[PDB]
Amino acid sequence: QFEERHLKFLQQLGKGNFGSVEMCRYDPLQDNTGEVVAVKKLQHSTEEHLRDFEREIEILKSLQHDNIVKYKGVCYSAGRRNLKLIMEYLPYGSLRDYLQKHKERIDHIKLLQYTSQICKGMEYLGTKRYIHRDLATRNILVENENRVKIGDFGLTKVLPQDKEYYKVKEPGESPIFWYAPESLTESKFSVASDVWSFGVVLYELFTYIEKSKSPPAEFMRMIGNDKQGQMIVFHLIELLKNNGRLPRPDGCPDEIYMIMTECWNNNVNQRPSFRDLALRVDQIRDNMA
Ligand SMILES: C=CCCn1cc(-c2nc(Nc3ccc(C4CCNCC4)cc3)nc3[nH]ccc23)cn1
Repeated sequence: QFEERHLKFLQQLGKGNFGSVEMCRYDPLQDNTGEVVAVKKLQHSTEEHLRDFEREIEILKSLQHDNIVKYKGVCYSAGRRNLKLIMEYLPYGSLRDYLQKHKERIDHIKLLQYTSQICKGMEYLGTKRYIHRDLATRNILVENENRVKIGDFGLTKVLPQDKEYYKVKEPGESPIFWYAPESLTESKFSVASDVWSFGVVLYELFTYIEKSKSPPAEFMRMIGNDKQGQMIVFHLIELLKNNGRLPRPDGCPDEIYMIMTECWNNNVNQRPSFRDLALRVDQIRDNMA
């Protein structure tokens, strides 16, 4: 629906897995009246990354939720080359950068509002049997001060109709400090592994994205910064199996930290559901108000 000749590049917004996102104005009338949009592209169009990108486009197009970034259309050139995903532009950027900049004027009640919106969006994904596999504050976008949206689905997979997990091992670098143990050991991804990752997102929010408090920084210090290459994931696996966890962030209440630790259960089946997470968060949020 979007013609490439009317997409005017403005600036780069971010770079994720196998591609980037650009700020563009779609100005078909060429009179500077078109809306600003976000455009995702692949940095190199391999036929494996292309079909993964086409599956990502179909996944986002089928999601309609207040806390999921809105799909707008597609755009390609020469026949069907240079596929581009057109999304709504969210003016405040990623939640990670937003929280780090406004940390002094974002209180705990506001964090729980973001936490509850992420949970409702994740529950919506579960009803479609989608596994996000990449939940992190860098992948959450801020529409305004009162609303956030899950903003990237490059690693999202559809569950098989006969199983409740999806096995996959991507060649490259994986966000192992957000990964559930069964994802590190067996490459199994499920709703329960998304719940593990959500607990790390909750940890991120209450550290206010502080320098030395990031999950990679805390985990690499616990296993020792001595560890090299593949012995990092080996020592991370052993640390989690012995119930080594991220510490409680400064100023985080006990009831909020216990939600994280309950999300960080080695027993896959004992982790809470996203509906129960939204319930406990909402009731805590109401008690504070
Ligand atoms: C989710 C992470 C995957 C990759 N990714 C996607 C995005 C993204 N960003 C935005 N808006 C935006 C982003 C950064 C800034 C900053 C602020 C300070 N000055 C420079 C610009 C301002 C607005 N809208 C979007 N729609 C759909 C995606 C998307 C970013 N990274």
